[PDB]
Order: sequence, then C-alpha cells, then structure tokens
Amino acid sequence: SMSVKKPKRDDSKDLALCSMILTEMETHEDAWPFLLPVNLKLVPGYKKVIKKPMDFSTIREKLSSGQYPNLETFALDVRLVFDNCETFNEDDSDIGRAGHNMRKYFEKKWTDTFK
Repeated sequence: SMSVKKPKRDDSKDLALCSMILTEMETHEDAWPFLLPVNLKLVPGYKKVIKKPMDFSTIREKLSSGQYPNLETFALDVRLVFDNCETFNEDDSDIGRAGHNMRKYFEKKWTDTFK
C-alpha cells in the first residue's frame, strides 16, 4: 500500500533473458507454424475465428521496441500463440502436435529462468 512495499525483485535482466528464451523458441525445429503471422487472406476461417493473432516474429518486434511493460505481458503473448494454435488445429495434426511440444518447451524454460 502507500509507503509499504515488498522487497524489490531485480528485473534488470528480464529483457535480455526473454530475448534468449525467444531465440531458443525461434530455433526449435517445431517452430515453423509460429515463425510468421498466419496469412489471413489465404487461410479461410482464421480472421473471424482467432480474435487476437500472435506469432514469434510479432513478439520479437514488440520485444525489440519496448512494447512489453513487464515479463508477464511477454509470457501472455507467447501463450496466446499456443492457445490460438489449439483453437484452430486438431491435436492429431502436425501443427497441433507442434503447438503442444512448443508450449512444453516454453513453460520449462520459463520456470527454470524465473521461478
């Protein structure tokens, strides 16, 4: 509350560390469905169904230009990528499996880097 604060967690490395995580996600062999925005002209249904499209290249640009206020807003966009994928893709498809794999990979790196 006013003039009453918990001890200051050091957040000075968060930007660098989210960039490293994002590099590791970008270079994973199963990243290919997620590297670029879904082409809304060429993929029927996507525009109407997926209210907030997100992809690794869009996260990279937001990261690089100070559009994440804190590390939690960064994780919310990474998770959005996988939540969108599960909304649109069957679990038993190459893309569906890719999304599960990547979400697992992300959540481990997130825990090991920050928790």
